[PDB]
Amino acid sequence: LGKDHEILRRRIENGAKELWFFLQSELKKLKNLEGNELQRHADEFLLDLGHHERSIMTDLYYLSQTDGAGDWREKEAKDLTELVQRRITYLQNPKDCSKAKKLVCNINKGCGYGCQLHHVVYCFMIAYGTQRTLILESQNWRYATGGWETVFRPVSETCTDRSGISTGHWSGEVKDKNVQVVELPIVDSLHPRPPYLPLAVPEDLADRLVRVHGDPAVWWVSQFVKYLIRPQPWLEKEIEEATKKLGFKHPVIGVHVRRTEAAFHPIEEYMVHVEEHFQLLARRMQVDKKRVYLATDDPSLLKEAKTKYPNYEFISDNSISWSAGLHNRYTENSLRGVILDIHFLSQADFLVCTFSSQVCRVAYEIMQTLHPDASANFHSLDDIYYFGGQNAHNQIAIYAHQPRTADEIPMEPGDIIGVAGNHWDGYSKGVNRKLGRTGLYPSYKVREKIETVKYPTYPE
Amino acid sequence: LGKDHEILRRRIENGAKELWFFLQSELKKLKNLEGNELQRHADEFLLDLGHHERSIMTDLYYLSQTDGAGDWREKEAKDLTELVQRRITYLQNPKDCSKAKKLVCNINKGCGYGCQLHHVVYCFMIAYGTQRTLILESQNWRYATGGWETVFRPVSETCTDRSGISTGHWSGEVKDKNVQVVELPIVDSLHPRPPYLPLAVPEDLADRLVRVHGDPAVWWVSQFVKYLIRPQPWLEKEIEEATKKLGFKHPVIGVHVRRTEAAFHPIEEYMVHVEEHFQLLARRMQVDKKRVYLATDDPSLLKEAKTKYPNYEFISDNSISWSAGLHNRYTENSLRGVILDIHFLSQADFLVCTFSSQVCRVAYEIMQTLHPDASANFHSLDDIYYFGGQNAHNQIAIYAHQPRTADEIPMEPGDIIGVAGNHWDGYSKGVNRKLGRTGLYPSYKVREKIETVKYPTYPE
Repeated sequence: LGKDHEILRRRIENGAKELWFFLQSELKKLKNLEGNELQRHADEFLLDLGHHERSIMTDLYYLSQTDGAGDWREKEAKDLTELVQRRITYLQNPKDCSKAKKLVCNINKGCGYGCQLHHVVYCFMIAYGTQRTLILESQNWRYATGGWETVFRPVSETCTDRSGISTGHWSGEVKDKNVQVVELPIVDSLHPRPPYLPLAVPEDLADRLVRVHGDPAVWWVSQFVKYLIRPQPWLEKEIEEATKKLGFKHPVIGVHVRRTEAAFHPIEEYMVHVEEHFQLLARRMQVDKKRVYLATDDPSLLKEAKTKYPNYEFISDNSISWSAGLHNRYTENSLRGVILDIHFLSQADFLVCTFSSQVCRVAYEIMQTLHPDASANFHSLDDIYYFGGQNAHNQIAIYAHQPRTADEIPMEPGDIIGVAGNHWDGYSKGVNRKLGRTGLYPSYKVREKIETVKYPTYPE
Repeated sequence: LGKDHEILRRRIENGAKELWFFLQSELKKLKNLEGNELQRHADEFLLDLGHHERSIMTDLYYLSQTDGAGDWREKEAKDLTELVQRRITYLQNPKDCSKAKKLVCNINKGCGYGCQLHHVVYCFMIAYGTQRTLILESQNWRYATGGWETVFRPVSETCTDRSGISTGHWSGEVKDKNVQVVELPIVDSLHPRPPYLPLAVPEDLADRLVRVHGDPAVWWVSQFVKYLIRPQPWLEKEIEEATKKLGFKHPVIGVHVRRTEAAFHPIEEYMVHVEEHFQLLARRMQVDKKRVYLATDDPSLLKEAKTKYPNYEFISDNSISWSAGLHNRYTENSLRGVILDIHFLSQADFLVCTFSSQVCRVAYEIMQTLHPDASANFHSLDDIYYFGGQNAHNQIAIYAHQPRTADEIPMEPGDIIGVAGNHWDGYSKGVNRKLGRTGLYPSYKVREKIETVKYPTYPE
């Protein structure tokens, strides 16, 4: 047992006791207060709780690193990656291309860059699940006409061709048992659905993942994003100098505002969490200058942000073409900015965005491959992580709830709870499957139900 | 790295995030509320926070046991005990009694049972520190006239005699270098003070202790209480049947009310913490019937308690003499009840009392020898643990404080803070030694400064 581990463990425990004492004390003061006075007292109270909880989180952070835990987690994540990539790399590059089981994916889905990327990932997952080499059809692609491989490595080194002895539309793995080249439609209408969809995870990989990762579901998706998104050497060198040119430097927080009464929306709502996290980082390292990478479809916002937060240094893709003239010929450059935004977002120490946005989900999924466990490394102003087309996202009720209003669901330990969302206010919304009722419950009383599937193992 | 360890660690971390979300949310609701309505909302809020923090504490508890941590802690505590006791046992029983370095302690100090017991412990600590066999003078002892050894084992098996070639009053270890039998006065006036006092701890034992124990200071004191308090076989058998007769059965909470505007005092104030802990225990085991051992100098209270808390089963030393008539001749039986109260208190799963009370401090010190780490296993309505005559109890400021009123002290990380007390409300009172100022600070912003002394090691 580690010295620091036990010190940290008790300081966490005593930090929460102290918090709880301070809580009931100052809460009993608030009961005897009147408008004006009650205001000042509640904000000071909040101020003070802020720092207090930050001290608990900081201890939890230190605890996650002590007996070489940090190093172990790093070697173990690095490990599972090298593993899953080898497996992918294997499947992708067979010897006899002409005779190899294939699954065919078409890129040009009627939707934005992130949306298409996920469609490939989705084809990719099912390929891997079904033991077929992914073949990627990217001809006349809105972003780079000239093919996917004008921007990123080919998805194969030894089998990029569509051909084969027979060719069906997807009709179920067992039925296509014997079709050498299956053609896969978009998820939206896929009408024998295969088990290989999010948010499940390979049965053979689960123990290891749960041990290393806050959300194996996203970690799994991120393996396919990882393989795909390998850059052509020109893309690499453009990234490096945009890094230089824009000044992008750690520590940085990614903010992504997807635009055109209401509020999960105005800039302040984003910057609330940026400040909180920056405060938190300041407990464990010196923050020289507070850095944000702002990604928006709105040029008016970067001027406003700089005004409202003169504390903060904002950094943005302002670039009006690639670094070398040559390259604007490769890409129809709404794509330049999207590649760079996603890059720099995924690269940041923390990410504040709106998960209902494809782009932000890509940034987060990439992020997962940049650290041992960056599952908790975001704040989204609406959705929890999801993947378009996933099977139902289910939770397990861990403690009893008795509703205090009828807008809330009851539950019992064990209850399967279909979660629609978290409200970032102590409450989540979802369905009590046992009861066929939908309402609020407190987010703490429930626990993530991890889904697994018997994927092919590929022993090489 | 353990599977459960990492699950628990993240659930602790996510439990506090959820708490913090719920906090700022419901706190912003409270700002817009008016008397009547504001009341109901604050109490429901408190109700709900209660359970929420209990879920965090319960996880911390489970975390303290996972990768065999519980077993390890148990073997390691058991170990240090066997060690320190061997060392004590050695020193206490030399071969040549007539020629052995001795230190002489007189029991009949002008104060109650606990008070005298600590005086012995104090002589005992200094004996051990100075490499002298403790000789205990207990002739005409208010509690058992006939000697200490009428109730407890002799403090030695082979050297109970006062004699020797020379005999001084304590005058400093280096000066008494050569006096074979030193005579030690009460602490209150001890005028070359030796390093061997609470709340310091043996330098050779510290790493191990901090690893295993929430408060090595009390653990250390408890080693001497342990050796002392070994019972004569008759005492043992009386305890066993009083256990039977009174129904004393786990789980039980010790409550001790030392009596004869104000309130750290009425029974409700005690039972608030009893309920809270019972609630907490109910998260990790089934509570059949909620059991309290009430120890009071007030016979009117046991009737009242039973009335006010019909939920609870109360258990008390009602006995009007020992089990076997014979034994009332051994002891002047204000002592029967004190031995039993202390016993049953020290034996409980949790202890609510008033630390300004000698008896309760003995119960707590004994408790430390009944489990791997029961340092956090109490709630005192006034003092923190102390030992009468200890050197100054010092803390180290761990985070910055800027005072919001002038009744509060500022501090900087590093500041040595002489702690007078904790107010059990998020705040502690003490002195900023750097600043020679005394006021309140938040209990979380500071950290226990562990004191160590180069004790004799006794390699046997």
